[PDB]
This record gives sequence, structure tokens and C-alpha cells, in this order.
Amino acid sequence: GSKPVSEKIMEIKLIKGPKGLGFSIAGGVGNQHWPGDNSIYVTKIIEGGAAHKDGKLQIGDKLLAVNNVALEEVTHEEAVTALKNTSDFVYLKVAKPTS
Amino acid sequence: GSKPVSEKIMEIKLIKGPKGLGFSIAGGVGNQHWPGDNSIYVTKIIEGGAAHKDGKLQIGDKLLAVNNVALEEVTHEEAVTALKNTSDFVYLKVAKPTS
Ligand SMILES: [N+]
Ligand SMILES: [N+]
Repeated sequence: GSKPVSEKIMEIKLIKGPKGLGFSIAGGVGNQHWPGDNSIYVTKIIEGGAAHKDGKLQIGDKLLAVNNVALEEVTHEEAVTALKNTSDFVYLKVAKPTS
Repeated sequence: GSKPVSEKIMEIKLIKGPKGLGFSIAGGVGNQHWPGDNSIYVTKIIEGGAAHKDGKLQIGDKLLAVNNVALEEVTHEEAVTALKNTSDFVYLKVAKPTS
């Protein structure tokens, strides 16, 4: 048989404009998005924001890192802080679904 | 922009029969499959062998491990030895193309 043991991982490079990165997240320790699951997930992509304009990030993608900040097993508040603490240029590390 | 930084990784579980695993490999330190590339690649899947029957392994797949034996930066001869030294049950770790 065959089964995924880890996901394809993409690095998405964005330039943040006055409209911001324009995506929403859910999940994290203390805000689990599914039972037993601490991952950060992308839940909304806002029209006109950098993520939407670039076109690569997708709802349901798992956010593993922002810049040098690992988001693999962190609280929701820590992920939110990491996103807010971005400059003009942002590197996102995302896991894609394995289906 | 978006670009892959690492591949989806599959674990393929096979039962080796009298016909064997039935696949060929190329690459490794001292047998590089492309310039600057030390990876082990699957080059042939033999009709009727375990890999072909199971259907999941594909020509061009990158073989990262056989059982507990890492093949990430090894000689060609070391990869061949790792494959030959398999029992009935084999775990293959494979990277899939990111396209
Ligand atoms: N994938
Ligand atoms: N993939």
C-alpha cells in the first residue's frame, strides 16, 4: 500500500501592501481546529489582499512558519502575533494537502 | 511567488515475492543521475514484480529510504546493497515530483 508521511511544503513569498496579507487563520494549542490537531490552518483569503493577489495560498492550507517563526506546535495567540509582526516582505511556509 | 521547498513523501509498503521488488534504480554519490544531484531515482518498474503489482511506485520517483536505511546522500553501491538486504516485508520512503 501507499500513504503520505509528510506533505509537499511550499514557500510563498509575499509583499505586504497597505491592505495587508489578507488571510485568516484558525487552530493552535488551545484553539485546535480539529480534535487532536494543533496545526495552524488558513481559513479565509480576503479579496484584494496580498495572498489573494498572488493567488498561491489556499483555504485549508496548513501554515508551518512565518519568516523565521515556526508555527508547528504553538498557541493560536502566538501564530497571530507572528503574522502581525511582519514587515513588507513575508516568507510563508505552507503544507499542502496530500490528496 | 510560490515554489516547493520539499516534496510530498510517501511510504510504500511492499511484500516481496519470489519475483522480487522488481524495480531498477540509478544515481548516488559516484553515479550521479543529473549533474550536482546525488539522489537515488527509480528508473524501471518490472512487469509482475511487487512494485508493479502494488502500482504506487513510479519511474522518476526519488527513493529516500529502504526500511531503516537512509539513501539521501549515499553511493550507488550502498543503495543497491540496501535494496538487496531486504526481507519479505519492505518499507520504501519515496519523494514525489512537485509539479
Ligand atoms: N501534494
Ligand atoms: N506532490
